[PDB]
Amino acid sequence: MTSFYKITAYNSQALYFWGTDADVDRYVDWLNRDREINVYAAEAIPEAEWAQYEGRDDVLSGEECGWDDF
RNA sequence: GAAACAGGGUCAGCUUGCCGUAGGUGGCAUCGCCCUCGUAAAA
Repeated sequence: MTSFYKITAYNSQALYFWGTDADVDRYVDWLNRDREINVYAAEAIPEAEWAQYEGRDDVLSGEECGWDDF
């Protein structure tokens, strides 16, 4: 169920993420700690496209440390 | 080392007596005084 997750907000730097759906939801929450507006939203990247964002260093992973940023 | 948004908006509002009062008073001779004078003018 781990997926490459795109994180978007109106006119905001896209943030690509990899992990579980619960993972991405928690990362969305962390991005939305302060954003009363422009709340980052999670989007599931279609499977075929995954290899593309794969490699891109701008992705957080469902590894242990992918959650120490709090 | 081309193309590239800071953006799409968001009541400072809602409302609040400067008031209740508070002698300018009590009061204090304008005085005490002083010659319009001495004077020249019936052409």
